[PDB]
Amino acid sequence: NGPEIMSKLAGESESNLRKAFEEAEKNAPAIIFIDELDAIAPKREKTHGEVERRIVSQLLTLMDGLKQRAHVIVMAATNRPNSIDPALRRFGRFDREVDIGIPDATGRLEILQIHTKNMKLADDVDLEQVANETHGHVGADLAALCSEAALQAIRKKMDLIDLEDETIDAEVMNSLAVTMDDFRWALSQSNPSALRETVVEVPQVTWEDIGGLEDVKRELQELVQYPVEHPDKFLKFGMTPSKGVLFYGPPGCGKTLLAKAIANECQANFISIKGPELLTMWFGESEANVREIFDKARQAAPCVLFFDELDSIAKARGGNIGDGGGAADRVINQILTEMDGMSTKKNVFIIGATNRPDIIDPAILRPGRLDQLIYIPLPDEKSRVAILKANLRKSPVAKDVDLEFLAKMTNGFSGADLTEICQRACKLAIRESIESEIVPEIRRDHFEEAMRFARRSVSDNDIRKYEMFAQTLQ
Amino acid sequence: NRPNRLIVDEAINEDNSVVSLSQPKMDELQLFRGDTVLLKGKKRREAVCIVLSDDTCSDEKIRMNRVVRNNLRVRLGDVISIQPCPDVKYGKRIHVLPIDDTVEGITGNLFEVYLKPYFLEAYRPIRKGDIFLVRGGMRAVEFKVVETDPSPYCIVAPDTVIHCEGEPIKREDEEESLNEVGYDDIGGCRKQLAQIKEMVELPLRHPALFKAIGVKPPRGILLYGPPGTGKTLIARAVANETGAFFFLINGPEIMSKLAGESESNLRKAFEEAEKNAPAIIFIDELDAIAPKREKTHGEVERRIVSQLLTLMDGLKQRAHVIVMAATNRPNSIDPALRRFGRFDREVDIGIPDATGRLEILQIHTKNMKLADDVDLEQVANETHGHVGADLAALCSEAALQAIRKKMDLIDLEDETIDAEVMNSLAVTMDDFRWALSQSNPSALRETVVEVPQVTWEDIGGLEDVKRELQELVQYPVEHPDKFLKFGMTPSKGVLFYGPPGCGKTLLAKAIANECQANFISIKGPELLTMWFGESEANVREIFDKARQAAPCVLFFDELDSIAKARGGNIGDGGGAADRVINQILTEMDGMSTKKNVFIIGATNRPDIIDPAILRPGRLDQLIYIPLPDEKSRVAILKANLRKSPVAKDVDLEFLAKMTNGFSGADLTEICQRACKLAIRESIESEIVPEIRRDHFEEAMRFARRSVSDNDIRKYEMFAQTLQ
Ligand SMILES: CC(C)N1CCN(CCNC2CCN(c3cccc(-c4cc5cc(F)ccc5[nH]4)c3)CC2)CC1
Ligand SMILES: CC(C)N1CCN(CCNC2CCN(c3cccc(-c4cc5cc(F)ccc5[nH]4)c3)CC2)CC1
Ligand SMILES: Nc1ncnc2c1ncn2[C@@H]1O[C@H](COP(=O)(O)OP(=O)(O)O)[C@@H](O)[C@H]1O
Ligand SMILES: Nc1ncnc2c1ncn2[C@@H]1O[C@H](COP(=O)(O)OP(=O)(O)O)[C@@H](O)[C@H]1O
Ligand SMILES: Nc1ncnc2c1ncn2[C@@H]1O[C@H](COP(=O)(O)OP(=O)(O)O)[C@@H](O)[C@H]1O
Repeated sequence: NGPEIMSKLAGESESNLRKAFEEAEKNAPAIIFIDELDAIAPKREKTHGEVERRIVSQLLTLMDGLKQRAHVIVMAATNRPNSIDPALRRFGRFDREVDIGIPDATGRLEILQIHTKNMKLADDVDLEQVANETHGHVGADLAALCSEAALQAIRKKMDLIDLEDETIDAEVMNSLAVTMDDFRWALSQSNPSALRETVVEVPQVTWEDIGGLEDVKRELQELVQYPVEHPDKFLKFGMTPSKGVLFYGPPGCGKTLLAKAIANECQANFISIKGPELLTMWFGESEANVREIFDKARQAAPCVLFFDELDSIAKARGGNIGDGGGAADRVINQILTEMDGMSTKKNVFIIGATNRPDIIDPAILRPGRLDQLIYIPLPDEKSRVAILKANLRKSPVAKDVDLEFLAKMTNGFSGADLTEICQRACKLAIRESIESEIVPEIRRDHFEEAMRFARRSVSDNDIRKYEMFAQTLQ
Repeated sequence: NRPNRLIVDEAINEDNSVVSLSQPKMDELQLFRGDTVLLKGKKRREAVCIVLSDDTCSDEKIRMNRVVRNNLRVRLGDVISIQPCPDVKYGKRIHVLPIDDTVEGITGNLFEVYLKPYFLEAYRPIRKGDIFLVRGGMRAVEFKVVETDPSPYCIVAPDTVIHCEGEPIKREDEEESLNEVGYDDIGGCRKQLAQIKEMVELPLRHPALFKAIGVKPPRGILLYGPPGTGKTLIARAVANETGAFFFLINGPEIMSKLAGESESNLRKAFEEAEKNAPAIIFIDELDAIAPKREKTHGEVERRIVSQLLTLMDGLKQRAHVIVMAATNRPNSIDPALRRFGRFDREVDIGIPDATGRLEILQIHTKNMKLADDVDLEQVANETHGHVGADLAALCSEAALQAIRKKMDLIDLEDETIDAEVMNSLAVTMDDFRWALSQSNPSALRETVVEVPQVTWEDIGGLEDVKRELQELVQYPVEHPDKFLKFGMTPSKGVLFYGPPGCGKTLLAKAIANECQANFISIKGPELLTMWFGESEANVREIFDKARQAAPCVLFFDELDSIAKARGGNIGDGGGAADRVINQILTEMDGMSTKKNVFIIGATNRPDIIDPAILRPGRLDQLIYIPLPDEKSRVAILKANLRKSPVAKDVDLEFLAKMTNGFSGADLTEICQRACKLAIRESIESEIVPEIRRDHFEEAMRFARRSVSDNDIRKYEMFAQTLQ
């Protein structure tokens, strides 16, 4: 127990930890499991105090002192790997590490199944709906979400009776059945927790969710899949594949979905670093956090590490006349440092995306970095029909509305501008449904009323800037 | 299934022996009311009380108070067999003795100081063998009834003789004293306390059930709030009303002890409280015992914290011990104390609010024998920043005034001053105002989280926009079944944009008031303080505070205030981003979905707003609050003037159309310019205080129009682009 050995007095604190490995010697094979290792060995060479110097040293001797008679495996848990003393990772101490990390949506279903298998659920709730609402919860939050929903129904039914003896009957508690109202109430009181932590997950968006962009879809699979699946071929010509890709184009044309969909296809982890996150390192002038983003990526491998909005810092300074400074700055510099320092291509693929390729530091684009520039342009009405169909595949749709016409009528829209319309009309349908009972379906006239507000984000002069940047790139 | 039909409940309406009982069935027991009725206690005890009707009582349960409850030895949530029988028989001269340690309150006549007003016109049925409470003269005491001539019970009238004794006797210790604090002695009507009820109901009122069924009851609970906000009340009054044994780990008491016997004293604390079950251990100043942030000067404190962590995890699932712990801020205590199984749930007690502060002022002055004039609601308004302890001090300080004034002029005293000689003292508004003058609050600095008092009426005009807010705010929570159908997620945000003074802040408060949601206003000087101090890490706690206050409306005033601080014409060379608005973006995207928290931004300058604010998943709905027209100007004028009384001759329809381009705030200037002059008249006339048509004419001489007409175009222009 991380703090149990701490609760003991000076000088008998070591006695209690050392006998721990001596006992577990005699039992073999055995796992010793130190939890809150950062309680017993949290020193970073910073180290207030006295006693703690000696608790850590004894542990180091103990972890090295494993005498190759018996088998003792020492598993140790901690919240962040930077927390524990650096001497604990040397060869023979804690050599392997595992990142357990936050569960993911279709991971959280199973935890909700294991904590409610005795509960005698209602039919309606399938737990998959709650699994979605739950992002930021961890297995302990979820075991608490269930126990809190189980304590609701006891409060409600049952004890109205008050009938009890030394043990309540097994069957008198059978009629209690946990309900969606109970769970929603429970979701309301969870208090998660882990919301702040970065998300590393196989993304749920697929190729279907992307209208258009067929060729670019092939080219990603080329860059991502062939070097790992056919390394025998790349070795033949001595050629090393590119680690990077830079997407460039107008806003809303599907650069982020295109990144997630190739990670989803490879069932790789996806890590999205968003422009506000690169801006927070820049305003806080802490770019030393770029390393752990990468370290996190290395641990999550195979992953696709995606940088949203990679010009966000160049805009923060400028982007017309800018600072007097050149294109370099502190955060994008560390991304360069940490790309070159990668241990070759090992399950980690980098994708940058930008609206403004003008203001991108041209050192980003160099060989061995994000070499492949792909231009994601505005859709045409073939890809607009596909984008419309791809958005509308979820919310049910009444057949009379015509999806081929809405396309060609919106001449210059980005993919996101078509989401505005689809969302403008689905809003009105909910607007009808709730006002009709105080027939909830989507109609051809809603996409007409939605269309009254239809706006085109990306002006036509800049399409030229993209094409111009693109028309230069040959 | 032929069930009796009685449940026991707290009773908010204030009564000595009166009961509410549900209208949805009055025919099952069928009591017309005012009819003497049985109440079945435990152990062989019974009670008699009078019944009244409440629209807002439940069909489920029964409002009754703490004197009836203690007699029966019933508790909250309990059920007592009940039966109507209408009959009652009169009685004589009921006989009375002091009960328990309490006494010496009354000198000489003790039924003049106590009895006469309460048995007067009441017909309070009074039992052999019960205790009841009479309030007055800055003290409370209880008179047992040992001997009553008729039995089992007697209704009382003032045709009977008056017998006196007045000599104390020890009350049985098994009894639960009525001075020990309970739900009613906790004021504020926060309703948050109801949340602690739901947590501690089953574990400590129903111990044997948790050995029958696998579930996890919460081991720890954190109360947090600034000092004096009643955190020790809540624990005392949960433990008192549930019968659990209250323990007390004095935050600095374990600290005052020496090294190595400091742990011995805390560890035996949980070992004792093991043997008593169910029990609440209440650690106050947890940040004294476990304030380490991994920063930690010293030695001993490392080991006090570790022992506590082991103790909090070491709860062995035999017995029930709940560990409640209070602290001033949740960031103060060690982060390992919140892991699963330690302190899992937290509660923010927080500062009371205006109509919350009334109840605290009622609970601390119910013995004081107040004057008529002061209703306490006026002082309740002046009091913002005070906490329950400030308010208990505001009352004790106003009670010590009147003693200083009247009374001791006499100097007449013996070993105990007579109970009646202190009756003539009556606390007065001058006493309270003097008291308000010397309070010294305290908590003024703390952010305010309150259901705002402004309503829809307070807003002239803006009818459509009023509907559209209810659409955005209310429909996703009330009809989630509908939004799920289309897979659509509602917007979390709204950005109000328009000229200054057109009612953007009132419009935000009024929708939070309607939902009776908490309202948190972050004002431009507060975003500027994070920016000059280049600490935007405080954006997280604003949001954390919002999450804890949920459902709330989190409103950002003046959200372009930082863009102005740099510029707003040519600005800095930098683009629209900066450190504080960046964290607001980070913390909006990081929200755990839409969970009772709605964000509203408001700006005068949409030009200089960082366009990343306006993106999907952020503050997507832009609503344009424009200048009023004379229909909405008539409504704004009427809405402002609904408070200050107005003499009918002044014409409110004309003042409107004459002021052609005014913002809503510019009309407040005029209304305030004229109300000033009326006070100017009133005070100069006695050295006829009413408001006149000519004042709004003299007010109008100064009438100024803030928002120039060229910029209305900028708003319309920004607006005319937005389609
Ligand atoms: C037929 C099927 C049933 N079999 C099982 C499923 N596999 C799918 C094969 N998917 C592979 C493995 C995961 N991928 C992946 C994930 C994450 C990153 C990378 C990656 C990093 C990287 C770095 C470079 F420098 C160059 C290329 C890179 N690719 C690859 C590549 C495709 C099929 C057989
Ligand atoms: C008939 C009446 C007697 N019944 C009792 C009173 N309720 C009033 C219903 N009020 C609801 C609940 C509180 N509201 C509230 C308060 C604070 C925030 C939000 C909120 C957050 C949020 C986030 C989003 F992303 C989207 C929408 C959101 N709304 C809602 C919504 C209306 C009626 C029945
Ligand atoms: N090609 C496309 N196929 C399907 N949906 C699209 C496409 N392009 C844009 N969208 C829609 O518009 C929104 C914005 O797209 P996004 O992936 O953020 O592009 P970018 O990252 O370039 O802004 C997405 O949520 C998506 O639903
Ligand atoms: N909300 C409240 N309602 C009624 N009385 C209060 C309230 N808050 C404080 N008081 C009174 O003032 C004192 C508050 O002190 P305390 O209980 O120690 O609060 P805390 O635990 O927050 O320090 C109590 O003795 C109580 O009598
Ligand atoms: N539509 C309105 N209805 C009622 N009062 C208004 C209205 N618009 C402005 N006022 C008055 O003018 C003052 C300024 O309004 P405020 O809510 O601060 O608007 P903003 O936040 O846009 O400046 C308020 O105190 C209010 O009394």
